[PDB]
Amino acid sequence: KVFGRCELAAAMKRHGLDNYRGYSLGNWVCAAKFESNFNTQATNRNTDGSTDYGILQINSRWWCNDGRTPGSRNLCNIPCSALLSSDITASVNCAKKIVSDGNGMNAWVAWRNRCKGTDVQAWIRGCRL
Ligand SMILES: [N]
Ligand SMILES: [N]
Ligand SMILES: [Pt+2]
Ligand SMILES: [Pt+2]
Ligand SMILES: [Pt+2]
Repeated sequence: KVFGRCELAAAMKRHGLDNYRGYSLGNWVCAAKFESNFNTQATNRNTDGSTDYGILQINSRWWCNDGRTPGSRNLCNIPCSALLSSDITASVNCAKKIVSDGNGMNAWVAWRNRCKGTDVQAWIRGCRL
């Protein structure tokens, strides 16, 4: 599923991401835009052989099992394919564990490089949430 901007903001609000560990909804919408272009199906292979999955590009190195990432962990205890559903529940639940692990949203390279310290409120402008 390719979400619209306000459609995803509404879904992320429903699943408890608004102000989750102090990160406004605009931060999460910004992160999703630059990680996946709002596409639940997005996959990208990393240089270390791990792959990033779904709307928030959750990495097999630490968070999910994709059956082809040697010596990695599965800290969200999910198959990485669960992260590609039109339903964002698995991605949200796993993102809450990630953002809570001490590094906050710095885990998301696209957030650090394109969202951090910008006017993220612009990402929810006009949205009926
Ligand atoms: N949702
Ligand atoms: N969720
Ligand atoms: Pt839709
Ligand atoms: Pt939902
Ligand atoms: Pt939920």
